[PDB]
Amino acid sequence: DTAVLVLAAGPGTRMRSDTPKVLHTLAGRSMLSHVLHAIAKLAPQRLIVVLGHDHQRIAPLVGELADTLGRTIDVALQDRPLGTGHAVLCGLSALPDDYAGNVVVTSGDTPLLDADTLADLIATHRAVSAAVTVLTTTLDDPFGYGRILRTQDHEVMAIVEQTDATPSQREIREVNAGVYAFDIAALRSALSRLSSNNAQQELYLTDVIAILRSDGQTVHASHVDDSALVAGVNNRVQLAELASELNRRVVAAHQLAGVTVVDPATTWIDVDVTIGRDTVIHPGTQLLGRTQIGGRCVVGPDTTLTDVAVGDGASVVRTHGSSSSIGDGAAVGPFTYLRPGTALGADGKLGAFVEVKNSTIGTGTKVPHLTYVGDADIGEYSNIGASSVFVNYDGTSKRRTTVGSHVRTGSDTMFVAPVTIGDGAYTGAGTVVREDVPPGALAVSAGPQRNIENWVQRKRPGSPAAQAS
Amino acid sequence: DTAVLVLAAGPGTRMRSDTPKVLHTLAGRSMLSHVLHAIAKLAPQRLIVVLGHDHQRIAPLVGELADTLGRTIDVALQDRPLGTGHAVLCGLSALPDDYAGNVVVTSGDTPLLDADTLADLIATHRAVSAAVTVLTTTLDDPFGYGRILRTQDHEVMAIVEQTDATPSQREIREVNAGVYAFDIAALRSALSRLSSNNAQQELYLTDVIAILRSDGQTVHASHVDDSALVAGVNNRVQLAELASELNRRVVAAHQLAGVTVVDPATTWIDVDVTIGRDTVIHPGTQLLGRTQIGGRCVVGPDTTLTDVAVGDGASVVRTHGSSSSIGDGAAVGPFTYLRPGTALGADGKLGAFVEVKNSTIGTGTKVPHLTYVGDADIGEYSNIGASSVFVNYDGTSKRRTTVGSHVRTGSDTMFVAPVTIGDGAYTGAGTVVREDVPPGALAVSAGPQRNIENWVQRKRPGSPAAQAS
Amino acid sequence: DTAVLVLAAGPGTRMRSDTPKVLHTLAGRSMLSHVLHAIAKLAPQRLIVVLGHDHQRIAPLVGELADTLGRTIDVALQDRPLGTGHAVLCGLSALPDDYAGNVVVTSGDTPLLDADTLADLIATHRAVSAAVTVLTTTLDDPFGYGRILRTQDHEVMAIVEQTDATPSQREIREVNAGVYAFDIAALRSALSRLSSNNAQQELYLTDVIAILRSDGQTVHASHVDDSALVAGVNNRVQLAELASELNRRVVAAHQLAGVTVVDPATTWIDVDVTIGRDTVIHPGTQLLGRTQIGGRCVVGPDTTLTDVAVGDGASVVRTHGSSSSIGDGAAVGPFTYLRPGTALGADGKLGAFVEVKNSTIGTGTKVPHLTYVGDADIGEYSNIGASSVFVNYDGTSKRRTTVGSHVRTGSDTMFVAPVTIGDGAYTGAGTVVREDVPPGALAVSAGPQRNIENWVQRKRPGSPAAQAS
Ligand SMILES: Nc1ncnc2c1ncn2[C@@H]1O[C@H](COP(=O)(O)OP(=O)(O)OP(=O)(O)O)[C@@H](O)[C@H]1O
Ligand SMILES: Nc1ncnc2c1ncn2[C@@H]1O[C@H](COP(=O)(O)OP(=O)(O)OP(=O)(O)O)[C@@H](O)[C@H]1O
Ligand SMILES: Nc1ncnc2c1ncn2[C@@H]1O[C@H](COP(=O)(O)OP(=O)(O)OP(=O)(O)O)[C@@H](O)[C@H]1O
Ligand SMILES: CC(=O)N[C@H]1[C@@H](OP(=O)(O)O)O[C@H](CO)[C@@H](O)[C@@H]1O
Ligand SMILES: CC(=O)N[C@H]1[C@@H](OP(=O)(O)O)O[C@H](CO)[C@@H](O)[C@@H]1O
Ligand SMILES: CC(=O)N[C@H]1[C@@H](OP(=O)(O)O)O[C@H](CO)[C@@H](O)[C@@H]1O
Ligand SMILES: CC(=O)N[C@H]1[C@@H](OP(=O)(O)O)O[C@H](CO)[C@@H](O)[C@@H]1O
Ligand SMILES: CC(=O)N[C@H]1[C@@H](OP(=O)(O)O)O[C@H](CO)[C@@H](O)[C@@H]1O
Ligand SMILES: CC(=O)N[C@H]1[C@@H](OP(=O)(O)O)O[C@H](CO)[C@@H](O)[C@@H]1O
Ligand SMILES: [Co+2]
Ligand SMILES: [Mg+2]
Ligand SMILES: [Mg+2]
Ligand SMILES: [Mg+2]
Ligand SMILES: [Mg+2]
Ligand SMILES: [Mg+2]
Ligand SMILES: [Mg+2]
Ligand SMILES: [Mg+2]
Ligand SMILES: [Mg+2]
Ligand SMILES: [Mg+2]
Ligand SMILES: [Mg+2]
Repeated sequence: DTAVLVLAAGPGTRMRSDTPKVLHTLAGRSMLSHVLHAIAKLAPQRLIVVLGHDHQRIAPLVGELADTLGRTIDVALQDRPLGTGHAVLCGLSALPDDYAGNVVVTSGDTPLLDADTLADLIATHRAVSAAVTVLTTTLDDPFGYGRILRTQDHEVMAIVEQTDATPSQREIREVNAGVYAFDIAALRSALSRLSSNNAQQELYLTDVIAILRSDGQTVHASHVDDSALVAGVNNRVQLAELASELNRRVVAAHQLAGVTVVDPATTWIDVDVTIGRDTVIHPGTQLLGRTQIGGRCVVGPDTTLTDVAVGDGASVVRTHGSSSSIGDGAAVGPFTYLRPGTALGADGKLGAFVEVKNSTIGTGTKVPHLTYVGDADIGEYSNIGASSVFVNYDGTSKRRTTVGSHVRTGSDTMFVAPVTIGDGAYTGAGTVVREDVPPGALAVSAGPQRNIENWVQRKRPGSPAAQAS
Repeated sequence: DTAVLVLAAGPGTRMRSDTPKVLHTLAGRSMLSHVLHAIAKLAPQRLIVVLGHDHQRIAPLVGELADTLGRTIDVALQDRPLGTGHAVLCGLSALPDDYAGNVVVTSGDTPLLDADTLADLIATHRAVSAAVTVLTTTLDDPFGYGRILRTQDHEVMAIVEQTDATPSQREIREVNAGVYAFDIAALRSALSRLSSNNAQQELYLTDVIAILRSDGQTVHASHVDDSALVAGVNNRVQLAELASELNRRVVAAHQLAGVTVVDPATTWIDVDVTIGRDTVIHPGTQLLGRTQIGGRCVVGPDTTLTDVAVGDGASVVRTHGSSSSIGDGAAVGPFTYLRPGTALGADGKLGAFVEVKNSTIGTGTKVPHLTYVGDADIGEYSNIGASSVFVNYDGTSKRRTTVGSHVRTGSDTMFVAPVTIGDGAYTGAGTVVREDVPPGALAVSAGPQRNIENWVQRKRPGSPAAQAS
Repeated sequence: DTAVLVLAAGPGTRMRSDTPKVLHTLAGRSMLSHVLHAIAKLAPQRLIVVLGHDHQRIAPLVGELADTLGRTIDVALQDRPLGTGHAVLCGLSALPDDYAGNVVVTSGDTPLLDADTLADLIATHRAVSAAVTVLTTTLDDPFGYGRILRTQDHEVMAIVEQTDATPSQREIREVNAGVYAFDIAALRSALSRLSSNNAQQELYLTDVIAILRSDGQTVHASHVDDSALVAGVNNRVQLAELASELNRRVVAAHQLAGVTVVDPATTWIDVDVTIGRDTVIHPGTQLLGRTQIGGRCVVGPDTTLTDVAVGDGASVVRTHGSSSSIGDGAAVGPFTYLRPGTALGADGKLGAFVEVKNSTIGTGTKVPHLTYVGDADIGEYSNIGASSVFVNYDGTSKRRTTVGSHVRTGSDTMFVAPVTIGDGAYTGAGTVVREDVPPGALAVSAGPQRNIENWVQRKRPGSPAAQAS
């Protein structure tokens, strides 16, 4: 029986942001969302989020996650800038006064923390019958972390905060994770005893370690060797460094599952993205949101896809796209812009300097060059000529165009919506299509060529003129 | 006198791929190709590749490399999943029974191994009169390597494999390279004595160390301090990390030779690429295949070139190109797509949102904006207007267009192949060119402008209407 | 009272470049410019630059910086390849013979050196009454640095250069910064006593340490823990590594000030760039020269801006631009090329495959697709149709076009400069505009559509023909 408290009440002033700190994102989720996903997997009996600074902007998102995760998540409000020890006191208020389960506490800015680490914490805590178990780790740069203070017999005595540590204490590289399990009675007693004699004048939760030690209570540290799992974020530098570590691990899981990632350092992959076996991802690529890539694809370089579905054997190169689907064996790129609602069929092709928006494009159809396709349905095995525009917009309103199958439209055709081009139709180079075109018809509008001989000697005497001569 | 065996018979299941593991590439060559290039430089008397899993897909490529490298390379087949010790037994079958040279063994998944390291191994082995010399190194992360076991007098006694090592043995950071030299008689004797009592139930080649030691034979380790040279690849994570290390060294050799690489971490250069002095390469760039860049060029950012030749003093910026040539002093980019068969002359320019395919473009000629050039020959000092298309394709078949020198073609011209435009000709804005245009002629086809006054008050009463008013 | 000497007389042959070494750049400034900016902040009484190899190409830039920094900077010439000790002798010639201030010496290839480090050096030197104070640091890779030699009592005795060090001395990781403060009398005496018995046959300045020690003079080392601040550059590998370290620190200062940088490793920011709070910069981005970005912007990915001003709340995505301004709330990208003289108003939009050059574009105006805008002024709340060209160039000369407010121009319009389009005007799809268009007029020129029925059965019997049928 366990209640988990997430301390998320701090203003995060060190972030220098108007967006609440625990709402900043890495790998496609907020820090608070990462932490709550980890805890929901653990499935504790109670789950309490302590909010404070900006709680009105954050509490609605907690409600949304609770629904997403199918569990209730209680919010307790902290109403004074009085420290993490006070944040826990506020969290305990959302429990019955006679609650008797363990109390696990973690901060909302420890975004890599995982269900396995929390399960091991609770198991260790129960096993040693501790009044408090604290997670620690050891770091090359421990700046801003509480330092773990140990006796000669290597027994934990205290945690001293960065701003309160002597210069020698600062050299201590073993740090507090700020993740703990508590016997609830011992915890309640130690919190009433905290005072604020420290550089912040706050009630530090970390002081409960020395308080419990002094009461002859069992105090256990558990060393997490994989430091990233308990690393915190107090500023944008730390955020980007954990985002990078998280990203290296996401990429590694895909590489172990059969995805060639040429350059993990420049390949950003959000946590929900799936990628099929033998896909190759080239450098400078970000796969974001709920993107799904099939097997044997080629993606990148310099591609960004957000919520894009790509089938098997497709290539998607130097492409910026969102909310779109690319069928099996399709070729997209290089230099292609996909806007929401784009659906390209299997074996289709969207080539260089092409943009598509809210259009359906059939099996085997190709739009290879310098073209805008907006609000259009195109059939199968058609070919749209270079430098064409689906003119959806008449200055005030937008309309659909329908192009059939096996069509071959000429370069520099304008399709002035609404118009329909029937199956197997053609248009000439340079055509402005304003009326329906029957199946098997050729539609044209360009006037005839006239050559004006010796124009250049007459109007440009000197340069093309010489050489004409 | 030396025979070299390359063990390449493993399935590489940890790669999770349908492409045979030793065929995966880094810096433009397969792992197997890297290893064989290194060994061919050494020029041993015999060169034997042991294949096994997927040998039918791999053996043809060995034959091709043998021709490329101008030497014969024998293939021996391993027909049971029975371990590296069995792989060597299979390799020895391709030698005469009375062969008396040294036997050098390396694995096909040690892709940075180099001729110098192998020459030093053989020289050390001869110098100490060893029955076996093994290369070792020391690593921060030795996961999956055999650990080197030494006596108190620092004498090598055994190699223990990752899956067979005690927890304390696993902490050993000195690892087996899997690169060895052998006295052939001692090797044959130790291989007949191997048994398979280990976590894989295989005949481990690494057991020959302890077997030879126990026979009172001289067993020498040689420590290679530069670990990357003997690092192995068993999965895609390791592959990308060695590809990155190899790439850092290729870039460093160019930087030492006089190439400014702004950001080596995002500049990927294949092993055969050459680059001239005082070229500057900007971030996000990959130079691949047999690309050659002259001196005093500017390349990047975000450029990918595969088998592209670029002369001196050229700039090639935000360009995706292959199988093409760019003359001296030419400007390509930003946002330019070069397809095979593109040849741009000296001082030529291919600008933004331009794609060229299978076309020759003369000295000093410029195609600066929003244009597709396909199957065309253009002369010198010509200027192709913005938003033009060389219409090579009539719906079924493709044709050539010829444009001469000192031509000035108008924006929005379509060149409907086959057509010829003579020297110093012009075309008007908006022309569809379907017939030959004489030298010094102006070709036109756009109809005259008509202004329909007060159209907007009549047809859009409200917005542009207000403001017209 | 202090005179600072900057030794910048070496040829930098290890750079392999025709551009003088101290003129190579990082973060938007030459190494020599970084060093002189640092020293000017310190504001010493005298500032002497010793030049030598290529002094005629470098001295003018020293003069320019002197003006920029508002102080006089003397240049002394070194006329023999005779070593850093000789370089200091040459520098001293620019001082009066009875000068009695401290002499600080640093090299022109220590580009991260900062005013604080130099102030601390001078303060330490005065405090210990040293004849010489030398800055040292300790490095993982000390290759090519002088090694610091210390007695058992940890007293500095000598500096030994890389090319002169025994193998054991080479293992020394404590290195010479080549930054010193001197008592002038002691310095003059030690320099006259140098000889050239070393691997370069030069007068090494570093020998003055042992000379002063042997005279019973006070010799102080001051250890700079932050090594990058005193790291040198002798080749392109070192240059790129310090450029990367400098870049990590510039990015970190923006992150601490409130800028989200998703990926500091692929985000390059020059030293003078300013960025507003809550801007997010996506990967693959370089901000260069005097770029200024407002707050709450989105920049990147794959964006390069040089001297571009961007207002608040703007987005600038996959954009290559220079010498341009982007107003508040404007949207630029993806795939957009801005050339000098581009000014986009607030809430304006330049979309995919758009290039603008020397044009002013009013509040709320949009050029969203496949368009070139050159030498044009466009008013407010106008909409330029897809695939249009502002034809500025008639084959010989360039002209301006003026488009008013609330205009709606049709796709595939050519604007043949000089032309004016009045407020609230329209043009039709496919129009070639050669004459002025009154306010509220519709200008057109495309001929009428004709459908040629059954063309395809007749001219392509087979494929679109079948399916027409
Ligand atoms: N405005 C506040 N409202 C509610 N609780 C607060 C507030 N300020 C501080 N606290 C409590 O005190 C603890 C420490 O506060 P502090 O101001 O150091 O927050 P931080 O977010 O950790 O750091 P900073 O804001 O300095 O970057 C917070 O975690 C929170 O529990
Ligand atoms: N299917 C096989 N055919 C031929 N030889 C094999 C086969 N399987 C294994 N072997 C031999 O046994 C050795 C060890 O085999 P193992 O299956 O561990 O191969 P691996 O490629 O090293 O690893 P994995 O396939 O587990 O990633 C291989 O190097 C090879 O010599
Ligand atoms: N051609 C020269 N002109 C003037 N002074 C020189 C010249 N060559 C060397 N010196 C002096 O001798 C010192 C050492 O010279 P060296 O040739 O090692 O220069 P470097 O730039 O440090 O190295 P390298 O050129 O070997 O990369 C230089 O710093 C300079 O003071
Ligand atoms: C008083 C207190 O709770 N301090 C904790 C807490 O610090 P913050 O300054 O609140 O971020 O979280 C750190 C872990 O992220 C931990 O090391 C430290 O001990
Ligand atoms: C070819 C075309 O006319 N596209 C129009 C049209 O683009 P969309 O792709 O629907 O966003 O609507 C825009 C206004 O919503 C206008 O800016 C643009 O010119
Ligand atoms: C039994 C055997 O040969 N094991 C070798 C061999 O391991 P693999 O598991 O086969 O990749 O290659 C490693 C070097 O890449 C070496 O460390 C190890 O000892
Ligand atoms: C300007 C033009 O008409 N280009 C044609 C033409 O492009 P290529 O550059 O030759 O691949 O052939 C294609 C079919 O092979 C067709 O998809 C396209 O529309
Ligand atoms: C004789 C001399 O002055 N050597 C100095 C000097 O070396 P160079 O080889 O001149 O770059 O600068 C180094 C610091 O960048 C310093 O470590 C070394 O001691
Ligand atoms: C639309 C147009 O005609 N642009 C012309 C025009 O481009 P600029 O953007 O001014 O550089 O001048 C160029 C010669 O200076 C010529 O190459 C090009 O074709
Ligand atoms: Co047209
Ligand atoms: Mg505070
Ligand atoms: Mg605080
Ligand atoms: Mg914190
Ligand atoms: Mg196996
Ligand atoms: Mg195995
Ligand atoms: Mg292996
Ligand atoms: Mg020299
Ligand atoms: Mg030298
Ligand atoms: Mg130097
Ligand atoms: Mg057009």
